[PDB]
Amino acid sequence: KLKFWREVAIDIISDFETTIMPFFGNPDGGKLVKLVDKLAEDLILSRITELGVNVVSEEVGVIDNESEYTVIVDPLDGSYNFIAGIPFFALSLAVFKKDKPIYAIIYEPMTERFFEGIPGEGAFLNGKRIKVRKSISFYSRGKGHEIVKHVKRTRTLGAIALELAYLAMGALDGVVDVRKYVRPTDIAAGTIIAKEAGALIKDSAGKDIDISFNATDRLDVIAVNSEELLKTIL
Repeated sequence: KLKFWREVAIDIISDFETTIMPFFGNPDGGKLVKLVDKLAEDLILSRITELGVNVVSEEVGVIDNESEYTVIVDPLDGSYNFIAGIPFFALSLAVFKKDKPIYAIIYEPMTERFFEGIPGEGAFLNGKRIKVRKSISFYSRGKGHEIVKHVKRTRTLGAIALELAYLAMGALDGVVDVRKYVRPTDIAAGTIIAKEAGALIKDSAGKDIDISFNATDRLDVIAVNSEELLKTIL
């Protein structure tokens, strides 16, 4: 049931609103152990592990329960932003039945936005169908900038899970990250939601991105609006 996973997500969101939101903009959440990430991780795991599913997460690697279901957890996407008081951050969950994704969510606390990625139903924001529109996020340690000089404007918001959700919403045309920094724990839910809304998510090369069940893989995203745009970038 989706009904089951939706309910678990709402419970986590609710918990995050009361327990982690107090720490928005607080410098003490940046104490090394990063503290507010650990607090967020603990909150989610204390609910999720009870269900006896496998979990993958940057702080705990893979927890194997020989379970049919796998939950990829990003407890706080946009960690630096959250601590600094910059309003770009999200919680995310991607739920797999074996190797097929069945449910993904991104919740954006500052806007109260509930993004849903439901295979064989498409992408939703607060219940209402969303789809990419007919301007890009750009991350690069050096590469591109044949890109900069070739698009109307760029954004670099510091929460890549969230930027992908903006694409699925039609706030952006594309998300382009050509460092090899991003983990599947970052991009999983955002890929599912964007793909389900019409995004084309490929890699540095040009072949489709595949979501590994680890917290170690280091990736490139080229998630985009259209064939024309994709070609342009490649």
